[PDB]
Amino acid sequence: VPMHPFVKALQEHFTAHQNPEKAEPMARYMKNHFLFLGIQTPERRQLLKDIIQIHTLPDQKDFQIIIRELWDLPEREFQAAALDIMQKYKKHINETHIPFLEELIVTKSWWDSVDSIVPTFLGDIFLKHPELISAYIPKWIASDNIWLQRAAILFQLKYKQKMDEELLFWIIGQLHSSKEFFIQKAIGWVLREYAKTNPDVVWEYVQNNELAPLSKREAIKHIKQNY
DNA sequence: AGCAAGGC
DNA sequence: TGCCTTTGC
Ligand SMILES: COc1c(O)c2c(c3cc(C(=O)N4CCc5c4c(O)c(OC)c4[nH]c(C(=O)N6C[C@@H](Cn7cnc(N)c8ncnc7-8)c7c6cc(O)c6[nH]cc(C)c76)cc54)[nH]c13)CCN2C(N)=O
Ligand SMILES: [Ca+2]
Ligand SMILES: [Ca+2]
Repeated sequence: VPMHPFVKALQEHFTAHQNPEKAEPMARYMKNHFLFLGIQTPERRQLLKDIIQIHTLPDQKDFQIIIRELWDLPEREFQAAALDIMQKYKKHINETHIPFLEELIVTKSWWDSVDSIVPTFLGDIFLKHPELISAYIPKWIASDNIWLQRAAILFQLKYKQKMDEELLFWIIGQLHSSKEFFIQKAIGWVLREYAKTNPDVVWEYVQNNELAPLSKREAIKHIKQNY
């Protein structure tokens, strides 16, 4: 049972606004891994602010506590709300939080949570602390947890000109032989995105290094006309 | 705004 | 394969 007053309040307010007809297609979209209340993102964020303005954003001492309690509730809107709350504490998230973010990645895992945790929060941490990459990324690749492997691929997604090209291509080479849908997809995604910045090096990489066909097609889909 | 980014 | 729905840029 949740015991933090903010979480109890958010649970009551969200639950009061559930829509079972809406919850069904929302849950099916996430392959029925999760129950849903049936609250889509615009309403969900207004209902969150309803609770924040009563209680005030909780002291930062509680932020992990609050996110963990929301992560433990069954309906997916509580994890989506938890991510919205993390965005409000961005300032206080730093390298000491990497293990916490790891736990979130591997608990109630799916693309909707992992893709929100990794490029923003881990991306920012490793930009400030790039000497720490080697303590996490190799371990994530070797874990055969597909969401930590996707995290290794995607933490640089939004780096643009900050991209560590040699590291990106090494990570991709370690994972190119994965059968996994979400790994083949992530490789295609990061290569297509980085090609917006550095197309020539993505072209050369894809022409000289093995990739699954889905990944290769995605990587080059907006630059192949130039070569 | 109106363009862009899983599901099937 | 490429269009759909919802969410993000
Ligand atoms: C080529 O360059 C670009 C441009 O060039 C250019 C623009 C852009 C903008 C981008 C660009 O990139 N954006 C934009 C859109 C987006 C990015 C992005 O980064 C992301 O990652 C950080 C994005 N993450 C998501 C995402 O989380 N989604 C989305 C949704 C799931 N969904 C639905 N329908 C689809 N078709 C999907 N496809 C993949 N997911 C899909 C969904 C979630 C999350 C959830 O919890 C969901 N719960 C239920 C649903 C349905 C659901 C969206 C997203 N790039 C651009 C704007 C103008 N412009 C111009 N003028 O030129
Ligand atoms: Ca392996
Ligand atoms: Ca797609």
